Amino acid sequence: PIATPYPVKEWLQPKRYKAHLMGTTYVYDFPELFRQASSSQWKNFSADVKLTDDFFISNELIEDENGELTEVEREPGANAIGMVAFKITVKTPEYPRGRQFVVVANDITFKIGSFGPQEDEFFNKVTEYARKRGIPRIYLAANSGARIGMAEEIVPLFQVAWNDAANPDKGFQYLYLTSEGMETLKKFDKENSVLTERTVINGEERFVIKTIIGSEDGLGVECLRGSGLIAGATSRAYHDIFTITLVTCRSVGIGAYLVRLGQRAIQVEGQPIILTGAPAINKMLGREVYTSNLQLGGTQIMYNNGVSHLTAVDDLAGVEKIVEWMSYVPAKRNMPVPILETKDTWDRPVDFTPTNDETYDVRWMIEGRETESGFEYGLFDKGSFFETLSGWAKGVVVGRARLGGIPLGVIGVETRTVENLIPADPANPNSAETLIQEPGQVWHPNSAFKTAQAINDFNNGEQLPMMILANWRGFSGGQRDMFNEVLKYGSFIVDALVDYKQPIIIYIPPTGELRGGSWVVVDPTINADQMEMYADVNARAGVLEPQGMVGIKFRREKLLDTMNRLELLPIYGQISLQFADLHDRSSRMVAKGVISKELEWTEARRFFFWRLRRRLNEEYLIKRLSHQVGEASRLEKIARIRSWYPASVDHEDDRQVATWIEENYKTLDDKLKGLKLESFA
Amino acid sequence: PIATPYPVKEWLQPKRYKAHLMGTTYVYDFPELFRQASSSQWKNFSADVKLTDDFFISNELIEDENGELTEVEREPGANAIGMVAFKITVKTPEYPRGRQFVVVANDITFKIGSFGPQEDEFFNKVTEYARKRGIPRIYLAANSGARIGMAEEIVPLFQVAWNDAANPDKGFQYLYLTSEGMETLKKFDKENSVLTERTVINGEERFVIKTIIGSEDGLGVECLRGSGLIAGATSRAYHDIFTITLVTCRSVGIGAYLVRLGQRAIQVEGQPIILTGAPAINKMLGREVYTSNLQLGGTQIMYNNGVSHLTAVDDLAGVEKIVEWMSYVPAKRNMPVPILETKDTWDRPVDFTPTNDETYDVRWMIEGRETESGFEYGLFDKGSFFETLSGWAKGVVVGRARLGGIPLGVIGVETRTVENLIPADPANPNSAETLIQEPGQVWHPNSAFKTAQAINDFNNGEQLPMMILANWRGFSGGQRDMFNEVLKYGSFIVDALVDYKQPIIIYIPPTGELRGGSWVVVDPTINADQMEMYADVNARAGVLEPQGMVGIKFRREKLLDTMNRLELLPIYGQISLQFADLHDRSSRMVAKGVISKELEWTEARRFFFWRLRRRLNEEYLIKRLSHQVGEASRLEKIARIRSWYPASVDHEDDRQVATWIEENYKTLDDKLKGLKLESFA
Repeated sequence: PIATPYPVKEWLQPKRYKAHLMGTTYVYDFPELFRQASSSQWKNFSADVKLTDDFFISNELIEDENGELTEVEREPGANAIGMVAFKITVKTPEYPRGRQFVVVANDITFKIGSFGPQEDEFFNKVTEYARKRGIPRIYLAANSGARIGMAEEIVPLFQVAWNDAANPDKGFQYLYLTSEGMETLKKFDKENSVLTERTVINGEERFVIKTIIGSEDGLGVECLRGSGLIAGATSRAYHDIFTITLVTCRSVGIGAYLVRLGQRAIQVEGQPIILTGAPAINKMLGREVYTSNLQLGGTQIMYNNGVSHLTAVDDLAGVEKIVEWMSYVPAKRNMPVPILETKDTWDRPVDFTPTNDETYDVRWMIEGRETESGFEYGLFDKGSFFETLSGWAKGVVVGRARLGGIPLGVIGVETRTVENLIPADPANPNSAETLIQEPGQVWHPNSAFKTAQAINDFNNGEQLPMMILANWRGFSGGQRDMFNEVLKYGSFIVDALVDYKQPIIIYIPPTGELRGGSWVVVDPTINADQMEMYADVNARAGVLEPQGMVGIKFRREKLLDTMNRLELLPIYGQISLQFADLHDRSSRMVAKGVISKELEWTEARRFFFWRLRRRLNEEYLIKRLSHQVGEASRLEKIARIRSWYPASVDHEDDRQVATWIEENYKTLDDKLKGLKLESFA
Repeated sequence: PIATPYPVKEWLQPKRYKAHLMGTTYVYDFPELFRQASSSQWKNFSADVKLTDDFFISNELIEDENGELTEVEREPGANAIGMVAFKITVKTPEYPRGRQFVVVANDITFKIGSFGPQEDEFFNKVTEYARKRGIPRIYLAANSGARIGMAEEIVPLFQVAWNDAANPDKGFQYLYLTSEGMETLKKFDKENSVLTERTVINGEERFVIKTIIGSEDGLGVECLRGSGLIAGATSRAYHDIFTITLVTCRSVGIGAYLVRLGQRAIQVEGQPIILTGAPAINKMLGREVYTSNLQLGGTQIMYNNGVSHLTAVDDLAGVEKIVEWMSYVPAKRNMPVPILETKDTWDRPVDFTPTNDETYDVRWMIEGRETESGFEYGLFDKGSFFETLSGWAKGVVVGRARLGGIPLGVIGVETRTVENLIPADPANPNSAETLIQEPGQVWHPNSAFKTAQAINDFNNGEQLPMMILANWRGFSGGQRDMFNEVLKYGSFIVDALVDYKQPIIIYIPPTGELRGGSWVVVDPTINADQMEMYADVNARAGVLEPQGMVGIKFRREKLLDTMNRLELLPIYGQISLQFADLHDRSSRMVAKGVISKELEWTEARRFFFWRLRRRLNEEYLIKRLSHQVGEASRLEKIARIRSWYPASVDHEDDRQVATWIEENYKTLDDKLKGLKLESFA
């Protein structure tokens, strides 16, 4: 370009051009995209607020002399390795005074963003930097896998001992170096570049090379070690801090695993996530079966897979989604979940309501619906629903939302039948596109896996409370789903609930129900420390459904003896059905003690807001106590805390209890730090 | 039966006959099967030893007045509920003075082994009993799922308000009870058996029933709560003690999940593991698609699935396998792994050896092979290999074995191509039997899942050390395997290694190799506290295979410039191949520091035996220290321990170090309990 208004960036730094040819943003320009995305966040929150450039700070991070990371302000394009990181401090709606996180990214312009020892070491270091501070770690993937290479200093001077110099095409005994070669390597001190064994034949002394080590670093196994290091570090980071990855360009080998090990991933359209490229695979099969890497790791694979939680039209869209996703996450590990109250106040009834004889989108109960006669509010704050894994097992709906400002994870059941279309295997001339019918209100291995996955992603890193609008008839006991290990995935759900560290609410919606196999995997007894269950007065629950129940406890013989009240078998059968259905009522549930309370959908939002708020407050107190006697059970900890509540306070009153605790934080604090004399032993 | 030599058991206890008709052993007879199985164990160990009946004790367990479990010696068939348990103390070869464990079992003769509140409470109690003591919990499944029922006291006296008594077949307004009914229930105090609303029409007062609670317990939701309780308890037990389940008869609903939640399961042939029976499902689809429950949960499903770790021809076979499986497990949580040295001494070379140009069964390298010219010993003790999950992802071989007596978990790679035959979906007239070719030395989602699963089952409960004969070219990057989430399963492997608490050995066999994607997921840096890697001098490892490497770093243009040594392209290409292959040598691995040592297959058994023994000894010392300062890193803990070794002891000598530690346990002990003065704060 010639004669441009401002300095041609791609010229001041040719790398920028190189990255763009690659179809991805230049690593050093990414911080700017976060600023823009952060500005948009504010614009949406309060279109009035005037933002200052000091609301967003990006300090690059590099290793010093001691190999320790420090914030430096240098000029872009100076990175000595193919990995860069930035520490970002930004004021957001959830955290007006600022929140921090780190961004790690490959430099696609540096040796094609390969993963070499130095990059892996830097990556691991940055990951540990984040973990220590409890800060999120955002990773921007744009690489070509582990770095490779050969000992280039041996290729120009290696001699081969043939079967006969006359016929080179008759094989070769081995490979060696002449005294001249052994000397050349010595002139560069590159002697350790090869393991040889000096021997002489009917001529001169030929140094047989038994192993080539190479002079340059990052050629073979040393790169694979670095790969494992960061893979395990990432696996570890997922249980410690909020981890997320944006595939801004190709992500290969260790690159792909890193995406999955971070769990939460946003894939930019057209940017493949692959293990082995199409070319290499086509060669392995001989036939040209694959055309583009997008067939192996494109969004039609990973988004449909659940490896990719979301897709983005472009990098900036990816960054916006990342920032939006963080708006529900604590500034750092163990800090209170970020409360962000919007226009939609907690005090209001729930409008949209399901009908027993009318198809509906669960999302309407969650976020609400937009009808002609105005907007119908849902259970959660208007516009607060952030769906994820929306392309995988559509049988269940998972996302983040806010309840009067309180952020939480949500799981809803998709009642409408799912048309899961499975592509054909290009490597199998016989493979045929298959359509899988997935009935609603029913768990399948994929929807069960997704359910378990959502719970763990809510718990780990996000540390969010959760609500499940439980409405499943059970798992599929069919042959195919059983053969496909639906039991393993169903069990993952139990495992994930056992591990949950925040308040959990299980609630069966108005037209909802819970039967045999389903109730089991979501019962409050699984994790009595965090789980509570509620059933709408219009919900249903029982081991079996009416039809099945009557077919066991109400046979024909019992229909007759009962037929002595006033042929008329068809109508009398309905008497049986309704009879059984009279057992599956929330009232029985309360009488039996399997739920905390029966509720009314319209009043659900008001009830849960105060209930959740009350619990978050008591939880906070329970933790503050957990650090002293360390030998008291949750029961003993909450009992002592509730003994502090003023006698006139009704422990059953969520609003009162929450209101009192929030007015006496300091008072409660002094009390806690007054149990120091329980230093004891 | 009439005139029998001894008392007819099935008569003294008709239940025994009932259980047999059911095709399963009578719960109270099971203890006898463990005795017989335990006797066989000895017979195999030392055919000489004379056993006394006091080597096996079985004390039934029941709840007392306070609901606490105690050992009682009553007469069989007295169980008040449909769940029974026994505490077994038995002297075994691994533990001559005795080892203990509990056995929980449904009583198929008691209300068809349904799961009622009382049974779930007893089950949970027994599970917690085991966990507290760190003792294994064996579960014998024979049930019909959660217990169901209706309020039988309401079916004979409920009246229905029709549209018109003249035409009963015109619907009904609701259901009510007359003053007589409301009085009948009051005569039995069964008033809380129904929620009614007294109202009067143009006649008499009819009590409209809005909800039926029932008088008898265990009818609906209260059974589902109990189900969740034991499911979560089992999920928890798996990470605490050794859990195993034997499906001795049908296992339904909560029954099925309990099998999977315990993880380790042995399925008796013909005993289905199902969620919903065929009948109920056929009705749901209208068409008679399923004939037997074995199509839904038979061994051809669960054994092929991996839900069932093993199959057994009969109950006694199941019990024998259970006992055999426990012979590698500690008497209780945190006790040393049981050492059981047999005839096959540690001091001997490894006979069977793989050939680069000859198909072989990995099992031969593990346990050895039986040839005409005598027996060829393998790496592990002869006859010590106990394969599990042998019916699932045959691409990998997992089992338990002994190394000179030391029990450990083993993972080997199946090189021979697998012919995975997948049955057709009976519910899909289009479904067709499909054959899946699974190439050897390659990870597929199923073999990756199995690998991760084995690691966790080795770690949890079994607390065993582990060795992986790593020999994989990588994961399948194809479209189908990628679409099938091979990345998720590959990551499970990393996660499982991070969690491993015992010494781990990764070793690439003679003709074995490890490339790019594979090395990553098994590198020692993943868990440096427990992992160590070794490569046979005849092994190979690199980011890419020779073929792929040359196709990137050795193009035609480089072949020419190198062709100036002495058309002849085909033979010169081979020069490239061999050139690259000279980089993937164990020697480079050592030079680069990615492995601890290169080894010789024949000497592997000698080396690993002392290495493992040495490590188990140092680990023991590290733990003993971990309980005091609680702020020292593994590095600081082992360094202090190694500073105690006599100056003349060579820290690198596994045999010496192990031999010294074993001779100074008490001396080391005094030292440890001499750091009490490091009570400090």
